[PDB]
Amino acid sequence: MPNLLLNPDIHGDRIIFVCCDDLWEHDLKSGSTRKIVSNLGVINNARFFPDGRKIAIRVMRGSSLNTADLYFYNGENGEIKRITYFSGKSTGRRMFTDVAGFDPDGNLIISTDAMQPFSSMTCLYRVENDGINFVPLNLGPATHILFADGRRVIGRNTFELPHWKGYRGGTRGKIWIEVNSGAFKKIVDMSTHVSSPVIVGHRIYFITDIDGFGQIYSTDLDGKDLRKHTSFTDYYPRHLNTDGRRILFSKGGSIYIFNPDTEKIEKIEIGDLESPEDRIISIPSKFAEDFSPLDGDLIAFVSRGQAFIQDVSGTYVLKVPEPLRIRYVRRGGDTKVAFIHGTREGDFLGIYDYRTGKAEKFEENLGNVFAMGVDRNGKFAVVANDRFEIMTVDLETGKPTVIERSREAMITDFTISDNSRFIAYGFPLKHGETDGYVMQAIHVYDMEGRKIFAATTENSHDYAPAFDADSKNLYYLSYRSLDPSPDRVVLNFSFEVVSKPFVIPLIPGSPNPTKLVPRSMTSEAGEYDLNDMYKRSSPINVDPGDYRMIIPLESSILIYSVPVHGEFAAYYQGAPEKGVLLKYDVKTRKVTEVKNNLTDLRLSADRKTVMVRKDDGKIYTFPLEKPEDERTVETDKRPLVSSIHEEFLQMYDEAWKLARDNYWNEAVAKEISERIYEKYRNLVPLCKTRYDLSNVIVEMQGEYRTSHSYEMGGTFTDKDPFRSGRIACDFKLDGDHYVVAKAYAGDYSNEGEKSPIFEYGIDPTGYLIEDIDGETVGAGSNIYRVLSEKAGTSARIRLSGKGGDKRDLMIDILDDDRFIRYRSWVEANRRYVHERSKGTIGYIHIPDMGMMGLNEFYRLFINESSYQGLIVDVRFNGGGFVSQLIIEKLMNKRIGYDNPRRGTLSPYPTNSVRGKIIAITNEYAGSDGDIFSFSFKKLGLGKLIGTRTWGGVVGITPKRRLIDGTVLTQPEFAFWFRDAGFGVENYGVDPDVEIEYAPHDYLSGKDPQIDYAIDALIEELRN
Amino acid sequence: MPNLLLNPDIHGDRIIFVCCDDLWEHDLKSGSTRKIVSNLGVINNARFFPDGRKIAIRVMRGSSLNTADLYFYNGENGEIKRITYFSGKSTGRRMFTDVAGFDPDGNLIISTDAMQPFSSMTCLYRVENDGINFVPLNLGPATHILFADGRRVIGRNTFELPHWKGYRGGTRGKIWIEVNSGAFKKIVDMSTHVSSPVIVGHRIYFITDIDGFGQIYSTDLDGKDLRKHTSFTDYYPRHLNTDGRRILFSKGGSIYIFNPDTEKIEKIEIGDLESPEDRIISIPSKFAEDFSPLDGDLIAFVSRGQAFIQDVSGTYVLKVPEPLRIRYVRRGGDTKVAFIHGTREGDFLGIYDYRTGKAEKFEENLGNVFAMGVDRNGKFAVVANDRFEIMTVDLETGKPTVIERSREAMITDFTISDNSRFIAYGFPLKHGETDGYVMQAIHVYDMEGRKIFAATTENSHDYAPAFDADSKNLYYLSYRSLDPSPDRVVLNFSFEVVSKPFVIPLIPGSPNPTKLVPRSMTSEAGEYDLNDMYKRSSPINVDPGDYRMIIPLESSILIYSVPVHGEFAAYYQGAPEKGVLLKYDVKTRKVTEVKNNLTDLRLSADRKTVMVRKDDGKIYTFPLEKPEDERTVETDKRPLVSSIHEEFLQMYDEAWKLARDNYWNEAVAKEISERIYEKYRNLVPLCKTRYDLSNVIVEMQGEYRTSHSYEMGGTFTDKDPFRSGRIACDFKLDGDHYVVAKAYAGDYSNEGEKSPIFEYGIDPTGYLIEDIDGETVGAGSNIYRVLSEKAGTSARIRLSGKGGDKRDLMIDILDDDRFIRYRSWVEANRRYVHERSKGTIGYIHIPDMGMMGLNEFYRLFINESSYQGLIVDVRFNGGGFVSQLIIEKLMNKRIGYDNPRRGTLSPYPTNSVRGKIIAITNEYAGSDGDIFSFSFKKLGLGKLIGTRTWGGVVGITPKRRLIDGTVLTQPEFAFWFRDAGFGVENYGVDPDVEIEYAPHDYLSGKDPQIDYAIDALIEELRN
Repeated sequence: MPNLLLNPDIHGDRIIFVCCDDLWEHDLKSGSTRKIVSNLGVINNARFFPDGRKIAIRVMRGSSLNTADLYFYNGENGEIKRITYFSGKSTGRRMFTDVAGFDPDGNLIISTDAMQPFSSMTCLYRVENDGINFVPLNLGPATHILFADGRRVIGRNTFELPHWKGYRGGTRGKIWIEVNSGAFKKIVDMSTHVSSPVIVGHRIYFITDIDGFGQIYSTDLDGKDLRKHTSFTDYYPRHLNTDGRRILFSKGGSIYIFNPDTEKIEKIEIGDLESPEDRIISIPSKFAEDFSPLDGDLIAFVSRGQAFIQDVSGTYVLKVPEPLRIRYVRRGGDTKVAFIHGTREGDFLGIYDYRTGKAEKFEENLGNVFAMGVDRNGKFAVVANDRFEIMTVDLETGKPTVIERSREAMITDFTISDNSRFIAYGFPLKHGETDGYVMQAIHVYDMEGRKIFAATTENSHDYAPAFDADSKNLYYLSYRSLDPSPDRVVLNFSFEVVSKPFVIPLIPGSPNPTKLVPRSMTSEAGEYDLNDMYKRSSPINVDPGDYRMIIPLESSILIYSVPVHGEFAAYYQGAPEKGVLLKYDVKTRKVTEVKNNLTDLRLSADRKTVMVRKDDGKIYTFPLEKPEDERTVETDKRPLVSSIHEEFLQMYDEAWKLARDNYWNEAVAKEISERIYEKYRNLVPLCKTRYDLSNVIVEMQGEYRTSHSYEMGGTFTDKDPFRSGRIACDFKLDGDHYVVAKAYAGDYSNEGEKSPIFEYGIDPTGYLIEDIDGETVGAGSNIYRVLSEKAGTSARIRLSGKGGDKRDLMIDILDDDRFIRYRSWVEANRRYVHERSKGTIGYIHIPDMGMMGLNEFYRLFINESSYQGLIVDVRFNGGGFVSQLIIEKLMNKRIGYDNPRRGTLSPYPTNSVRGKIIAITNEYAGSDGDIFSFSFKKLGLGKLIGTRTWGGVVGITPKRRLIDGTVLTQPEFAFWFRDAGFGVENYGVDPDVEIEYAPHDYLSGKDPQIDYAIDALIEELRN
Repeated sequence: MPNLLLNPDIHGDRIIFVCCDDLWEHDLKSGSTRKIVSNLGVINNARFFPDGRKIAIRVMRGSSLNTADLYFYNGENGEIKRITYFSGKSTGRRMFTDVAGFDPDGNLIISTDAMQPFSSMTCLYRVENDGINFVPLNLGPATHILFADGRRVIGRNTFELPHWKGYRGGTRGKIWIEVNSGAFKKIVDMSTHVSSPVIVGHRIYFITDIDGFGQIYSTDLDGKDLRKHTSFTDYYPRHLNTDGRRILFSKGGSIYIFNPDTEKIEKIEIGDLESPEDRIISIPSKFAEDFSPLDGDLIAFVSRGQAFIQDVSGTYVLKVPEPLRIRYVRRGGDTKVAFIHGTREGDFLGIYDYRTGKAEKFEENLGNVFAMGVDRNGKFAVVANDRFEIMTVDLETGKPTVIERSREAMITDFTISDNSRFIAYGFPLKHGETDGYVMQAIHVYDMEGRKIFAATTENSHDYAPAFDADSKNLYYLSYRSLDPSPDRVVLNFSFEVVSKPFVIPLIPGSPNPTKLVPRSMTSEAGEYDLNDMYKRSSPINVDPGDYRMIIPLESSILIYSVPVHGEFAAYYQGAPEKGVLLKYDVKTRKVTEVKNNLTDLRLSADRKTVMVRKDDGKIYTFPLEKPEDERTVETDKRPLVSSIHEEFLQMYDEAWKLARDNYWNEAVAKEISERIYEKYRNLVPLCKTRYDLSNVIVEMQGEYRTSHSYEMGGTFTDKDPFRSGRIACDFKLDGDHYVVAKAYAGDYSNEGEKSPIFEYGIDPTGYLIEDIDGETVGAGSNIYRVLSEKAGTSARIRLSGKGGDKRDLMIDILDDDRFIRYRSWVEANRRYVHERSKGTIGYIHIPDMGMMGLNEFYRLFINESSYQGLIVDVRFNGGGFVSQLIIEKLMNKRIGYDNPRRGTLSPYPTNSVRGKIIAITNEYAGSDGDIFSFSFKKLGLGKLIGTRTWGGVVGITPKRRLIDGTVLTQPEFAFWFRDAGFGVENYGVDPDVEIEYAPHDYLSGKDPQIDYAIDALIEELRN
């Protein structure tokens, strides 16, 4: 049982590498191997100091390794010590805040975006007094820094990119070198991405796949005389490191050595190192999914691929006797439950009787199932898959029978009447093949006659069908009640509350039950007739809102309502959507709130029990008769039991299957998938930690050589995330005291855009921080750490300014202050543009193409659009999908004005730019950022300035998580530009005028891109 | 910075030892050292298997290392694996469930009490299939097992005893050896304790301090030819281990080697090994103590020797600027607080102004302070110390001034009137010096006149004084309302509800305010006169109960009441006492409940705010006006910050100081303390973990060579305790199925005395366990582990018996089943005695002298006391303090009878034994068990059978915990027997008839002690 070895470093005969998230050292001389540091969290990088004594270590924390910081290790005494309390943000693809290199004097230089407004701005800092002080190198963003003959060698974006092999976009690793104690020149800028640079002798060695596969290459300190030193074909090599004589690297889970003076390469022998307990325990609620109420007040729920039948208290628990991957569980009868079992071949319907213990499992493959339901009479089930098919599966035999297939999207919204006769479901459709909107009409399938009827017209979005217990009327919801709501900031309107319920009587001549038409006055007593039933449709007198479900009951109707809310929290913090359960009394037509803070709701078969999930993440259950008597469903009384290796294989196969099933190009997916399966599967058995599996899975994802192949979430550690204490200030260790070097502030009147000290009426800039909470900080006391320990609370800070100016305030200590730095940056550039253009040019920045981008764009757009010129800076734009909505605004051509008796002119359109527009972009703007960039040029809105963009334009829409919560993405939607095809993918967008931002530009404190932008517009504004 | 090394083992040139709770291996040949296993919890023992490849490891879990289990380590692949799921109970002094040795075939033999009714019954088991099965050796309790020339060598109680040096009691380690494939003979039984036995060649080497200090000795396999091989004088040697050629051991934190063939000893060189981060973070609530309400709705609380002023939400927090050991914090004024700072020299009064930040700290030593209060006017404080003095400390200067000194106990119950003029306090007293009861009278000190008056008489217990806001009446409580409550089981009565409140008007001629005497009819308007004020005392018309506090308010009186409850939970589970806050309306005289589930209550200076702690451990605060508006006091918003080394030094000094201050003999304490301080202090800086400090502290505690020097609680790890799944059954691996070998049951009708399977109406004995919760158990499936993971819930168990007898039940899986085993044992012995004496002899067992012993004694006493003879088995009796109450019952001599018209004779006394009594005791009965034993003989109640007892009769009453929760105990009360002095200490009690229970007795399944007891009584019963 060998281990997966990676990320090595070397010094003489000693070699340190990572194994099982812990750091190991190996001695070539004796062949001995030992763990020198562990239990710190997941370690992904370790670097020997010059002397080969101390070791800088990067370690990640937070279940999803969402945070990271650096530690020092002194091999002499075996002392460990945290150096940075920045709590840097990191992701698998971008594992920022790391060791950058070492300076001549032996000092550690780190790369971090912790004090920057943008994550890609990983600026270089010289570490001092072990984290007491940080000195900026001002060389701009960089991943590696080397030193050759007194010359600084800069490596930009030179980290590894296993998730995207053959990458050739604008963010591809490049190398620069100093030529004149401040003058820099780019010396390595190949077609492909260059990573892990090192220097042996007077040559720079790096990795690249310019030839189709990862190999080691080198050039002189001028980028001339290229040479290929390896011919690997099994696994890409990674993480080059050296001591000055030999080069170390990992490959296929092993450590290799390359001697430049011999061009000889050899695998170091390590063998078995650690095999932890395979059987692990987990908290079921942590991975719980799908919670459903059963007869007898029992509960069923899925967690980590396992299923369980239990009482609400969680004292009596039964595990479903079925191997890994149960996706869904559903009431199938008195003591029976149907379930969906997933394997590598696909999804299958299964049944389990928890009273007798029997559990058959059909062999008919249903495809990739995303919805499942069983009729109240336990005769058949209804299933939806990714083939866009809706079908019934005979629970007796297993024979699936397709009812209908949509060609637009999945048919997951359906319901079965209580008499098991009809099936109502939302059927996605389009009027045209290239139509921008997908409509949805409700369809009804009659088991007798086996014919499909149209419950509703196809002009909008109809959903949430529900039959009344008697099976006489079909209720459902629609977004057909168009009525606009005004925007409070921008001249705009949208449909916020246009949801309303409707009903359809299954017997013609029968009226809408909620209309309360006297029975004596209605001559019903007809028979079922679903023909032209959409004509008999009728609404129910309920105020329009945003409804997600309607449950018709005897003398009332329950409705799930979602109040209008912003999308920022849900978009960047996974914040769940808060709903409330309403009750509509049919007789009094009065509405009332039955339960709030809801995030999900399920209803019993007999409509008597209600199961819900609230905003606190907990699951509750209450009788529909007495909602005041709810109980909390306990699931953690019993540990979840599993096998690391069984899960790892399962997860790898699923990741591999998703990558294949969702790749935008099917043909390509066929070859790529089959050609990489076994290769990466062979490494799975060597994995013992989640991080190990990640290394393997991401590498197999890179085989698609396409953008947007990510791995998010998941449980890699149980260590609490690193914390950082922030007050939006920059400290400088001057003498033996810290001085506020800078106090950040954007718009003083906005929320959260300045240092909390401003609230006391003083600008902290220039003051000395005497102490925090009675503890002296300074020369001998790391202010970053002290703040770290007060994050999230208020601490008494003692400040000293000009003269006897002494202050004693209770300061809020933030957990983060990125946004404050960001807005400060924006206002700075905005002030700068106004001053340099003498008040003739506006400025707007767009951070991403998501919700934040929409905020920032309008936040400044409403005040900067009426200058003679306008600069639209989209540098560092993280993408998303709203580029089209913004482009639309910038496309508005001003063609008129409004002349008032009093006041000033009003432009028409209101949302139009007044004059010339100029766009600024860089290699850090990508995806929707790529699309916006290409678009701006394509529509001729103005000139595009900067550097070629990222080049990743194949979008994603994940719809599955691994059994551990992990969310993998697959490039499923290839963007095609008219007159460019898919070309932007793996290339990016070239600016009309290329303006590099070299390292010497940063040293001079000048932004060449913005200056050119200003100068250019000024030149254009002379008419 | 060297580390503390301990508990080593050797095999060739490799040597494994423990450092920082982790396991290390060291190679003598290369001098290399490495950590081979970590993050498992605290490891205290590791043993090499025969081949020198696998390693058996004992690891502890639970914050207080309250649990333990064994693991295997395969150095070949580096595989780790849990072997036992017994979750054995352990304590520092008794670290049970360990490796016992290895058999010739290379099989591991363990010692454990996990399946026994008594913790001392650490029986020997041979491990099989890595924990799948355990085979009993039936050699009785044993710590070590060795093999010499096919002969089994047994070591009883041979573990180390660092907390009791020079121990010579009945439980001292002894060695036995086999002489005839079943016949055993005791061969090493010295005056002192023998530990860590090993065999090199044909000699047994062990440790002992027969000469005054720990040294290594050896004898031949007959116990003859004793030899001393070392002459240490610095630190006792410990943990002997060998490979057959050399002997390994630890001393003063270093590893040594002893070569028997040379008699040469040398320290192995290891040097620095690991120095973790000194600065640690802690959860404040985990170590919180003392919570007090301040002005402005602020809160003050002490935690881990630190103090803090915060708002109830815990968002605004101030740490008091004072070095380690703040014991108490109290409101001193608007924005001032008084505190008690403790150092090695003693306790000091200090003041801190949290508004200005100033914080003076007086230098006058107050002694060991146990109570502190400040007057409402911030002029002076009141303090109580262990010198039994009550005093006032001028908060302006610091000059303490003793008011009065008690010669019985501390004066910690006091109060100060609102006008700061009087001080009322409980004054402990005795009528005679040798009086068995300490009385308590309330005393009042008048600052003007400086005279002390008697508020109450000295005939009982008066407490909880409280002045009314106007300072006109003194309220207090008393246990003077004698009224008996009947016992439901035994003919007995006790005072349960005899607490009643009383008041005393400070102005003679003024009536009891709660009597509602019309003002017009009372001619008050007098002046203060405290003379003979105890004569004017008056009660308030409130039903008697168990009151702990009285708070007089304007038109009502608050009273804290504690419902009558059992003591078992509080005695063995630390369960807190539940109280309720009552309100007594002075006008209507009606009482009502204001708040329940309380465990503690504090009241504001202005009597407007109430702060409480509830049974959930959380702290709450509510206005006295609207108790429905309580808020939870949050304290964990901010991490607690400290330094390992500063705390370790602090804790060691405190432990050392307590050991000196509380030792029963002052003279002795003077010499012992000063002679050991530096010696053990030098090891503290080598400690990096709590377990490290424990090794050092306990060793310094052993220097007192007295019993009852323990170390309990504390936080050693953050690992969850080991769990064990029990169903009160013994499984046997027969073939590839487990069969219930034994199904335990005591009294089927009592609560918790049988296997939960019995509730289904079947005896599981003989059945086969097919599976548990769908999972097959047997040959390839450790049932202990499966159960382990279901503990605390119900699982479906499939059983198979005679023929097609198949059962499927939901069985409760217990977390423990010791009590069930215990009662089963007792009922077995009880049945046995009845059958062997032909129904002429009764039987009773006493497990301890605490609450459990009281239960068990009466549980059988009421049915076994009227036989011709009676056996009182007190074997394994854990001690406590109720021996005197039990001896009293056994002392009752029957001298009469009651003759009824109908029915049978009633004996007088009812609680008398009818005939001859016989006591049984062993070396596992100690302390109060020693006392009971000595007593039985001394009073001539009957003959005493068995083996000499433990020998620890110097009692404890701890009253301080270390800053981490640790509870240390000091032998403070030397028991003196008339005509024996303190002799029993470190010796025990010799039985009239010695009856060894040798290893071959256990092999024959016979209890020689009980048989002799029966036979003896039978012989005595022939008259």
